[PDB]
Amino acid sequence: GAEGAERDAVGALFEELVREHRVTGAQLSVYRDGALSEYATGLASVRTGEPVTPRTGFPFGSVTKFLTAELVMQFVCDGDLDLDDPLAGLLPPLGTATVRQLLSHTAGVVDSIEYDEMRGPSYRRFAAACARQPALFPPGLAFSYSNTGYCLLGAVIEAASGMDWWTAMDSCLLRPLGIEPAFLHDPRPGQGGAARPVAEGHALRAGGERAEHVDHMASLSLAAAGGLVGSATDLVTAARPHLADRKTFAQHDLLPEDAVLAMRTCVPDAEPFGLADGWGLGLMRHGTGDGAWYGHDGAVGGASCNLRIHPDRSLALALTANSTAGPKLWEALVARLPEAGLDVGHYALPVPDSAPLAPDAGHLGTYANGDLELMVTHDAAGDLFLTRESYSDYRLSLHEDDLFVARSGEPGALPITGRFVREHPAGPVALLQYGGRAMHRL
Repeated sequence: GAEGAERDAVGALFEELVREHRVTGAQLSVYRDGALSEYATGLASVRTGEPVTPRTGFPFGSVTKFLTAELVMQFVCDGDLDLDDPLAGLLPPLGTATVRQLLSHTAGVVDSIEYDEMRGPSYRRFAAACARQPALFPPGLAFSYSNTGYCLLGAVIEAASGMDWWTAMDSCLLRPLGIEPAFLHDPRPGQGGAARPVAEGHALRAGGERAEHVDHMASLSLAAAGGLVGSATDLVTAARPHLADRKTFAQHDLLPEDAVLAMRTCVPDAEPFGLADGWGLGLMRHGTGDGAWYGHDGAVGGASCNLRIHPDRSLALALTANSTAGPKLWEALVARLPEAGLDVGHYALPVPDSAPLAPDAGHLGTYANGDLELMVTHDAAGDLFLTRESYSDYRLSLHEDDLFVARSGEPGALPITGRFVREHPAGPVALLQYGGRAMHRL
């Protein structure tokens, strides 16, 4: 009756919005009321004419972290891996951080580290290279999103099992779920056979009439953080053990209820400022109570991927898209899906109520996350600026609750809403965070 009307409205909504934003191809899968809806449209490649099917694999991007987290949590439940063990005992400063902190981006690892020197399936040499990198702050003091943190989780999985991250991801999680494994880069010889049909990425070029193929360079070492390739339906399947009705899922034993709850349980006193309201083990949270949704986002080149889970309503939905318009399709989907009862949570940055504070000349300094750096400066008039290697200076407004807004001097650049973080109420500024990354005051 009325459920059938809703699935029709969703597919009809998905079709309208894919065309309206001219997405090359997309998949939307919704699990709701115990059953699955699978929508798929458009082109896997514009060059090829090949259509998108539910089999077509899309790059998950950073959505890969939810499966890596799921993989890590499996080893914990078999007792093969300790969520609070220090990394030093697992693989010869960063040695005092924990798997639990890595999962939650609270380990103080920088976001990106050059290891284009990796060639095989082992993450062992990569583990060492992280060690020769200054931490952001001591493990546990603040949220900072880190692809490298999850690449270290690949080394952990490899030392905990005796298999490389690819082999373990395949044999321990993808295979029992029914997911055909595919990767941005697979360094193993492996076996042969027909490869899984994959979607290419696309972006509108100047004067172009439709989005065209775009090449993405993705380093091999990012694999455990972003290298998985699969379908909307695959992501919904991996979400199945997280839902209230998980006893109806035949493979619920694959991820026990206690692990599901842990992945969902957010770290206290470490808000992912500028990305979500909370972060758990491989899931972020948008919203707070009955309105709290969990998931993950990702984008590689001209492709995007979004996953969203509401455990209590036993609802999961995933979107894959293979053009740069994917993100606006996700946004329009979030705003319009309410007209079929699917009110996915939103996250908006705070907008400050108050007037700008007096420019504090103790905020001056250089802040850094790995290679990326920002400078808080002032001019001769004593006004605060944010400088950035190849960008116009931003005007820096300081606000209450240690918030700040940086307005760019070039209108095609985005402004930056972030906050400062102190280690102690009486202490000086030690951190700037925005977009869920921290930057260390040097």
